[PDB]
Order: sequence, then C-alpha cells, then structure tokens
Amino acid sequence: VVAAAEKTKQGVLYVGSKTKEGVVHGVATVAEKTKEQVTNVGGAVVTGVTAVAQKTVEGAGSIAAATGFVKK
Amino acid sequence: VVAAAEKTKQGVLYVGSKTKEGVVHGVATVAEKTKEQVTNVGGAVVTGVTAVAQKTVEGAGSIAAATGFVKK
Amino acid sequence: VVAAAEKTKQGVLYVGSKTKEGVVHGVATVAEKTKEQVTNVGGAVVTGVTAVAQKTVEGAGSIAAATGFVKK
Amino acid sequence: VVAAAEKTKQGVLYVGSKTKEGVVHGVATVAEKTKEQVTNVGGAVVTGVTAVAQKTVEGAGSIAAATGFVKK
Amino acid sequence: VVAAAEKTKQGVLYVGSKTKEGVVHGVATVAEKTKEQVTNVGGAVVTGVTAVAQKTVEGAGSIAAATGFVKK
Amino acid sequence: VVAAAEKTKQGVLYVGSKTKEGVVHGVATVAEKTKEQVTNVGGAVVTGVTAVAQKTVEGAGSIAAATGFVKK
Amino acid sequence: VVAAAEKTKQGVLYVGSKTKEGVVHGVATVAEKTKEQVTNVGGAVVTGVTAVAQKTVEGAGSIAAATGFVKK
Amino acid sequence: VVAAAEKTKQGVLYVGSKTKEGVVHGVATVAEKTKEQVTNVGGAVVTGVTAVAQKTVEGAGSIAAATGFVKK
Amino acid sequence: VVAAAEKTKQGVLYVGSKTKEGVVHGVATVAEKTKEQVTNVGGAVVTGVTAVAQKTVEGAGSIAAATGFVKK
Amino acid sequence: VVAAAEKTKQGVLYVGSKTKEGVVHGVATVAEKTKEQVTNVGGAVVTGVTAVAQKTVEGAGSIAAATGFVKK
Amino acid sequence: VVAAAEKTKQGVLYVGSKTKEGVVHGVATVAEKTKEQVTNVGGAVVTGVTAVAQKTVEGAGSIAAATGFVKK
Amino acid sequence: VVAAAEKTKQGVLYVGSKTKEGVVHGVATVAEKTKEQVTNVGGAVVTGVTAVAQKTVEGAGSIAAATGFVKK
Amino acid sequence: VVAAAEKTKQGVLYVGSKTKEGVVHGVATVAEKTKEQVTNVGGAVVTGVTAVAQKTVEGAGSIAAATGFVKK
Amino acid sequence: VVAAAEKTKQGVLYVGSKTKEGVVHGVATVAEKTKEQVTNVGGAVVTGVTAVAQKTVEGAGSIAAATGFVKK
Repeated sequence: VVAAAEKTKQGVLYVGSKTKEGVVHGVATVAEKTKEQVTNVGGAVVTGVTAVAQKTVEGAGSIAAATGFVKK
Repeated sequence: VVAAAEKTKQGVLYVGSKTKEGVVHGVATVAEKTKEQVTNVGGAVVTGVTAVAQKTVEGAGSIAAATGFVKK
Repeated sequence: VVAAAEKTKQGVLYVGSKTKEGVVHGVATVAEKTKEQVTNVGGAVVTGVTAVAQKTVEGAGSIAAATGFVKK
Repeated sequence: VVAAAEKTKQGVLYVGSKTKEGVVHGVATVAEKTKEQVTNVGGAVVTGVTAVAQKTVEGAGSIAAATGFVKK
Repeated sequence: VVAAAEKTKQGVLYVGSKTKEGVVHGVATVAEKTKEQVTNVGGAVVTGVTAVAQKTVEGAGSIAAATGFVKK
Repeated sequence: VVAAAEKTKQGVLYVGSKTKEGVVHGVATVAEKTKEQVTNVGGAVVTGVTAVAQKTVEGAGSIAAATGFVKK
Repeated sequence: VVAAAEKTKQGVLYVGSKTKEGVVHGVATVAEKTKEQVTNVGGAVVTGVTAVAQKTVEGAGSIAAATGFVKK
Repeated sequence: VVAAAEKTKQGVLYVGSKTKEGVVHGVATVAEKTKEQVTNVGGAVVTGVTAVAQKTVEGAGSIAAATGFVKK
Repeated sequence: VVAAAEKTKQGVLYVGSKTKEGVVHGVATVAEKTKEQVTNVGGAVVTGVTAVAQKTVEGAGSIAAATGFVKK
Repeated sequence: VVAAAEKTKQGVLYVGSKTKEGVVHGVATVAEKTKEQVTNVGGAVVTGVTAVAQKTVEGAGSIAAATGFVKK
Repeated sequence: VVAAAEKTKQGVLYVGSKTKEGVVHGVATVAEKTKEQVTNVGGAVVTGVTAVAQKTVEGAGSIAAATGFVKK
Repeated sequence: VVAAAEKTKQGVLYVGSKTKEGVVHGVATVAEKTKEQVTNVGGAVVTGVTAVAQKTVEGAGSIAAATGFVKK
Repeated sequence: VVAAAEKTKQGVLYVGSKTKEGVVHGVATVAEKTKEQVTNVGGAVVTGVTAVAQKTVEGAGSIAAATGFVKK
Repeated sequence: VVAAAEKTKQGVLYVGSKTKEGVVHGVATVAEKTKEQVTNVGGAVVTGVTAVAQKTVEGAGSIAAATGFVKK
C-alpha cells in the first residue's frame, strides 16, 4: 500500500461543455424494505456528462489503491 | 499506507461550462423501511456535469488509498 | 498512514461556469422508518456541476487515506 | 497518522461563476421515525456548483487522513 | 500493492461536448425487498457521455490496484 | 501487485461530441426480491457515448490490476 | 502481477461523434427473484457508441491483469 | 354566394394525439429573386399531423365558397 | 355573400394532445430580393399539430366565403 | 356581406394539452431587400399546436366573409 | 356588412395547458432594407399553443367580416 | 357596418395554464433600413400560449368588422 | 358604424395561471434607420400567456369595428 | 359611430395568477435614427400575462369603434 515518486533535475488544455438539462447521479444506493446492502468504494469513481482526465501524470507520478471485504 | 514524493532541483488550462438546469447528486443513500445499509467510501468519488481533472501530478507526486470491511 | 514530501532547490488556469437553475447534493442520507444506516467517508468526495481539480500536485506532493469498518 | 513536508532553498488563477437560482446541500442527514443513523466523515467532502481546487500542492506539501468504525 | 515512478533529467488537448438532455448514472444500486447486495469497486469506474482520458501517463508514471472478496 | 516506471533523459488531440438525448448507465445493480448479488469490479470499466482513451502511455508508463473472489 | 516499463533517452488524433438518441449500458446486473449472481470484472470493459482507443502505448508501456474465482 | 339552413322542431368524440418532434407548415410562400407569386386561398385548407373533422354537420347545416382570378 | 340560419322550437368531446418539441408555422411569406408576392386568404386556414374541428354545426348553422383577384 | 341568425323558443368539452418546447408562428411576413409584399387576410386563420374548434354553432348561428384584391 | 341576431323566449368546459418553454408569435412583420410591405388583417387570426374556441355560438349568434385592397 | 342583437323574454368554465418560460409576441413590426411598412389590423388578433374563447355568444349576439386599403 | 342591443324581460368561471418567467409584448414597433412605418389598429388585439375571453355576450349584445387607410 | 343599449324589466368569477419574474410591454414604439413612425390605436389592445375578459356583456350592451388614416 506504498506509493513513491521522485523527480530530480540537474500547451493548451481545453474542455468545452454546453449542456441543456443535464442530470448526473454518482454513487447511489436506492432501496426499499431491504435487509442489507454494502457499497464499498476504494478505487476512483468518476461520473459525469463531461468527464475529462487530461495529463494525469506528467512528471514522476504514482497512484495506488487497495480494497477488501471479509464477512466470515 | 505510506506515500512519499521528493523533488530536487540543482500553458493555458481552460474549463468552460455553460449548463441550463443542471442537477447533480453525489454519494447518496436513499431508503425506506430497510434494515441495514453501509456506504464505505475511501477512494476518490468525483461526480459532476463538468468533472475535469487536469494535470493531477506535474512534479514529483504520490497518492495512496486503503479501504476495508470486516463483519465477523 | 504516513505521508511525506520534501523539495530542495540549490500560466493561466481558467474555470468558467455559467449555470441556470443548478442544484447540487453532496453526501446525503435520506431515509424513513429504517433501522440502521452508516455512511463512512474517508476518501475525497467532490460533487458539483463544475468540479475542476487543476494542478493538484505541482512540486513535491503527497496524499494519503485510510478507512475501516469492523462490526464483530 | 503523521504528515511532514520540508522545503529548503539554498501566473493567473481565475474562477468565474455566474449562477441563477443555485441550491447546494452539503453533508445532509434527513430522516423520519428511524432507529439509528451514523454519518462519519473524515476525508474531504467538497460540494458545490463551482467546486474548484487549483494548485493544491505547489511547494513541499503533504496531506493525511484516517477514519474508523468499530461497533463490537 | 506498491507503485513507484522516478524521472531524472540531466500541443493542444481539446474536448468538445454539446449535449441536449443528458442523463448519467454512475455506480448505482437499485433494489426492493432484497436480502443482500455487495458492490465492491476498487478499479477505475469512469462513466459519462463524454468520457475522455487523454495523456494519462506522459513522464514516468505508475498505477496500481488490488481488490478482494472473502466470505468463508 | 507491483508496478514501476522510470524515465531518464540525459500534436493536436481532438474529441468532438454532439449528442441529443444521451443516457448513460455505468456499473448498475438492479434487482427485486433477490437473495444475494455481488458486483466485484477491479479492472477499468469505461462506459459512455463518447469513450475515448488517447495516448494512455506516452513516456515510461505502467498499469496493474488484481481481483479475487473466495467463498469457501 | 508485476508490470514495469523504463524509457531512457541519451500528429492529429481526431474523434468525431454526432449521435441522436444514444443509450449506453455498461456493466449491468438486472435480476428478479434470483438466488445468487456474481459479476467479477478485472480486465478492461469499454462500452460505448464511439469507443476509441488511439495510441494506447507510444513509448515504453506495460499493462497487466489478473482475476480469480474460488468457491470450494 | 348564398347559404341558408333552417331547423324546426315541433356520444363520445375522442381525438388522441401523442407526437414527438412534430413540425407543421400551413400555407407557405417561400421564394428568392422571383418576379410575381400569387397564393389565392378561399376554400378550406386544413393542415396538420392530427387533422380531424368529426361531425361537421349534425343538424341543418350549409357551407359555401367562391374564388376567382382575373388578370386581363 | 349572404348567410342565414334560423332555429325554431315549439356527450363528451375529448381532445388529448401530448407533444414534445412541436413547431407550427401558419400562413407564412418568406422571401429575399423578390419583386411582388400576394397571399390572399379568405377561406379558413387551420394549421396545427392537433387540428380538431368537432361538431362545427349542431343546430341551424350556415357559413359563407368569397374571394377575388383582379389585376387588369 | 349580410349574416342573420334568429332563434325562437315557445355535456363535457375537454381539451388537454401537455407540450414541451412548443413554438408557434401565426401570420408571418419575413423578407429582406424585397420590393413589394401583400398579406391580405380576411378569412379565419387558426394556427397552433392544439387548435381545437368544438361546437362552433350550437343554436341558430351564421358566419360570413368577403375579401378582395384590385390593382388596375 | 350587416349582422343581426335576435332570440325570443316565450355542462363543463375544460381547457388544460401545461407547457414548458412556449414561444408564440402572432401577426409579425420582420424585414430588412425592403421597399414596401402590407399586412392587411380583417378576419380572425388566432395564434397560440393552446388555441381553443369552444361554443362560439350557443343562442342566436351572427358574425361578419369584410376586407379590401385597392392600389390603382 | 351595422350590428344589432335583441333578446326578449316573456355550468363550470375552466381554463388551467401552467407555463414555465413563456414568451408571447402579439402584433409586431420589426424592421431595419426599410422604406415603408403598413400593418392594418381591424379583425380580431388573439395571440397567446393559452388562447381560449369559451361561450362567445350565449344569448342574442352580433359581431361585425370592416377593413380597407386604398393607395391610388 | 352603428351598434344596438336591447333586452326586454316581461355558474363558476375559473381562470388559473401559474407562470414562471413570463414575457409578453403587445403591439410593438421596433425599427432602426427606417423611412416610414404605420401600425393602424382598430380591431381587438388580445395578447398574453393566459388570454381568456369567457362569456363575451350573455344577454343582448353587439360589437362593431371599422378601419381605413387612404394615402392618395 | 353611434352605440345604444336599452334594458327594460317589467355565480363566482375567479381569476388566479401566480407569476414569478413577469415582464409586460404594451403598446411600444422603439426606434433609433428613423424618419417617421405612426402607431394609431383605436380598437382595444389588451396585453398581459393573465389577460381575462369575463362576462363582457351580461345585460343589454353595445360597443363600437372607428379608426382612420389619411395622408394625401
């Protein structure tokens, strides 16, 4: 669960959105008369009409994630 | 669960949004007459009509995450 | 659960939003006549019509997170 | 749960919002005739129509978080 | 669960979206009178009408993920 | 579950979307009067009308993933 | 489950989409009065009307994946 | 050009229309760089997607019309 | 041009319209750089998506019309 | 041009309209750089999405009209 | 041009309109750099999204009209 | 041009309108750099989103109209 | 131009309007750098979002009108 | 131009208006750098969001009008 990124030294990014009547639902839990529900999120949930991820890592860059589920 | 980032040294970012009648729901828990519900979030939930992530890591950069669920 | 970032030394960022009738709900817990509900948030919930994250890490930069759930 | 950031030395940031009839709800707990509800928040909940996070870490910079839930 | 990325040194990115009546649902759990449901997410769920991932890794860049499910 | 990417040194990307009446559902779990359902996601679920992944790895770049399911 | 990519040094990408009445469903689990269902995803599910993957690896680039299912 | 109707004394009418994207042009005169155009209407021009004429004459009822065109 | 109607004495009418995006143009004269145009209307021009004429004459009822065009 | 109607003595009318984005143009004269245009209306121009004429004449009832055009 | 109506003696009318974004133009004269335009109206121009004419003549009732155009 | 109506003796009318963003233009004369324009109205121009004319003549009732245009 | 109405003897009218953002323009003359414009109105111009004319003539009732235009 | 009405003898009227942001322009003359404009009104111009004319003539009732335009 360890992330490292070291950097040693010795343009135009455009997003254009023109929406009419836009409805966005992200992580949603809708229920009625239920018994048990689990929504375990540990990653990267990106939800939307204009979902843009430009130049996520440019220099030295690290990401990490870890999820689990134990019930026994 | 350890993140490190060391940097040693020896443009135009545009987002344009023009929305009419925009409704955004993020992490939502809607229920009625239920018994148990769990919404465990530990990642990165990004929800929206114009969801833009530009140049997240430019120099030395690190991210980390860790989630769990134990019931026994 | 340890984060470190050391830096040793020896543009235009535009967001434009023009919304008419914008409704945003973040972390929400709506219920009626229920028994138990848990909304454990420890990550980074970003919810909105114009959700922009520009140049999150530019120099030496570190983030961390840790969540848990034990019921026994 | 330890964060450190040391820095040794030896542009225009624009947000423009023009909203008509904007309603924002953050962390909300709405209920009626329920039994128990928990909303444990320890991360970073950012909720809003123009939610902008520009240049979060520029020099040496560290963030940390830690959440838990034990019921036994 | 370890990710590392080190970089040593010794254009126009356009997204254009013009949507009318756009509805986006991300990670959703809809149920009625059920017994148990689990939605374990630890990867990278990207959901949206204009879902663009441009130049994800440009310099030295690493990603990682790990998920599990144990019931016994 | 280890990913590494090291880089040592010694154009126009266009997406154009014009949608009328666009509906996108990502990871969805719809049920009624069921007993158990599991949706374990640990890869990379990209869902949308204009789903574009341009120049994912440009320099030194690594990705990784790992999923599991044990019931006993 | 190990991926590495090291790079040492010593055009126009167009996507054009014009859709009318576009409906996209990604990973979906629809059921009624069932007993058990599992949707284990660990690869790369890309679902959409204009699903374009241009120049996925340009420099040194590696991907990996691993899935499992044990019931005993 | 004389109409008369004398009456001496000594159910359900349903129209149901459900249209999506309906465009109706009635008496139209579209031209460019012309010399002369005449649209003489004296009858009964009924133009439309659901054009219904139910029970036009039920009791004593008379209609009449007369048109002309002289140029010499 | 004379109309008369004399009457001596000694149900449910339903129209249902449900339109989405309905455009109606009646008597229209569109031109550019023309010389002469005449639109002589003296009848009964009824133009529309749901154009219903129910029970126009029920008792004693008379209609009349007369049009002309002389240029010499 | 004479109309008379004499009457001597010795239900439910429903219109239901549910329109979204309805545009109606009646008698219109649109031109540019023209010389002469005439729109002579003397009848009954009824223009609209829900154009209903229910029970126009019920008792003794008379209508009349007369139009002309002389230029010499 | 004479109208007479004499009467000697010896239900529910419903209109329901529910419009969103309704634009109505009646008698309109739009021009640019023209020479002459005439819009002679003497009849009955009824223009609108819900144009309803219920029970126009119930007892003794008369209407009349007369238009002309002379230029010589 | 004479109208007479003599009467000798010896229910629920509902209009329901629920409009959002309604724009109505009646008799309009829009021009630029023109020479002459005439809008002669003498009839009955009724323009509007909910244009209802219920029970116009109930007892003895007469209407009349007369228009002209002479230029010589 | 003579109107007479003599009467010798020997319910619920509802209008309901609920408008949001309603703009009404009646008889309008908009121009720029023109030469001559005439708007001769002598009839009955009724312009509005909820334009209702209920029970215009109930007893003995007469209306009249007369317009002209001479230029020579 | 003579109107007479003689009468010899020997319910609930509801208007309900609930408007938000209502703008009404009646007889308007807007111009710039023009030469001549005439707005001759002699009829009955009724302009407004809730324009209701209920029970205009109930007993013996007469109306009249007369307009002219001479330029020579």
